[PDB]
Amino acid sequence: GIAITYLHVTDQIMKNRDVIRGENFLGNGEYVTFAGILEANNKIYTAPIPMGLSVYGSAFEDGKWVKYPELVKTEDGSSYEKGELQWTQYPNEAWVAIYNDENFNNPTLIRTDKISYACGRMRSQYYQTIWAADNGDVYVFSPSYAKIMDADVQKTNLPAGVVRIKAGATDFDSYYCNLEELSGGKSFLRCWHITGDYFLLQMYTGEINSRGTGATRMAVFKATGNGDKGELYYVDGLPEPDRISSFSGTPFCENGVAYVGVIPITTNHPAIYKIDPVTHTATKGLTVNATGITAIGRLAKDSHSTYVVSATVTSANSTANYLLATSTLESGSVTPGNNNGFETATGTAWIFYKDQYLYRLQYNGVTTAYELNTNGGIAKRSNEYTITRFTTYGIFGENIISSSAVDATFT
Repeated sequence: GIAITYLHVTDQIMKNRDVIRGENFLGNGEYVTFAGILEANNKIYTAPIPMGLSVYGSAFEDGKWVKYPELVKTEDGSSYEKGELQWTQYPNEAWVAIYNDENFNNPTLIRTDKISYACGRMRSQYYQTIWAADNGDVYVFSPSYAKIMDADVQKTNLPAGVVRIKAGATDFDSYYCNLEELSGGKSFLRCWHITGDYFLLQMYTGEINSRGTGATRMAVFKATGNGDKGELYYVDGLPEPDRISSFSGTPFCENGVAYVGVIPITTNHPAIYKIDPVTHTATKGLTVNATGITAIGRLAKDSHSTYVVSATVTSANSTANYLLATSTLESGSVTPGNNNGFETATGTAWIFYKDQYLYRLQYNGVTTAYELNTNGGIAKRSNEYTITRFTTYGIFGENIISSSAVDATFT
């Protein structure tokens, strides 16, 4: 099944939705994992990523759903159980579920056969690759991660691509762009929206792989460019790919540009680069004297406002996190210890709710949230929450929403 957890930002109350049946979510017996929770056109868009057949799914009605019997596991051994069929049997399609509100009732399920499933993958993580333009059009990106499946029958033959759901529509239109062709042969680990119809793509430099290696380049994608066919320019001004260790997972977008955390290979300090989608150019800005960058955003209260950069500090015997205030992302440096810091425990994920709150999502382990006081200083909200492991998260209305696939057990 699929579990949904709500974190109300005004009332500071957590709620768990009744579990949604994941079995046979798409009509083929397979169960799904939600990837992305996207607010657009007063609706929730998610990509139900197929996971294969459960022990129940494969046995149901004498193998009704089993297309490839040879893939059903014959014993236990991302482990697996006897009777499971790992990964989808239908890799040459993508589904999108559209919900009217945060209750997750009566989805509108639509399918396209032009792309594989819409999510990025790195080991156990799922990356959101469904995003909305400023006009409400929803673009569904697929990197075709299924290319690297061991069994040929589970590999997709579709190149990395993108389709579109126009604002206020309940099905896909005629739009299609081959992103592997547009990039010159490379796929992307994940993607983000910058502004208008511009999108930011973190590209592989080699082949798609489960460990996310070689995703050390960035490209800007204009969806309606070249007569509604797509247009792409690789970003210039970033460090050379062999010098980049990682990018921060969530860019901060403002004034039509995107700010991205870049962590070099090791003195070399992380820094925030501004990416202008019009010029496809990157300029080095704020230096972060820490191990890594885990969040970038703004917090404001009354007359005060400031950029907040969550910075990780990892030593040989400990790891820590600091919320660092700064007036600019384009110049200077921030250092933990210059009074402007607010120490916090490391978090699984970080997300800003507008400029009001910064939520530190942590499972197992407690989840916390932060804001700005009437003096302009970072402060911790009163209520903490214990949430279950999640594979995706997002915001709809006044609710931060987390989602995960769960197993039904009897004890």
